[PDB]
Amino acid sequence: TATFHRCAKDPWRLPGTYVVVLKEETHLSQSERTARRLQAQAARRGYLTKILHVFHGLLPGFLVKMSGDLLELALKLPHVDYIEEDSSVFAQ
Ligand SMILES: [Hg+2]
Ligand SMILES: [Hg+2]
Repeated sequence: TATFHRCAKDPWRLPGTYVVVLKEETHLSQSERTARRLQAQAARRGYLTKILHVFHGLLPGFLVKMSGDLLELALKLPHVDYIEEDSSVFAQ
């Protein structure tokens, strides 16, 4: 059962873009199909989405530009481990 996480430092959050992390052994083909499934389920509900990147090689999953309203839908997708809202990093 998948969980959601966002930056506790509220000025550092970047809402509207989410990293969907799939379970460790998920294959690239499964990541892409999950991403397209999200987009189709979203479109059915009247929501625009953009898949910005599909990850494989370290962590399986994808980066999606979408409204936060779709988060409970996305957490119910096959293979989902967790979802993290994007946030800022800074030169030290
Ligand atoms: Hg953060
Ligand atoms: Hg964060």
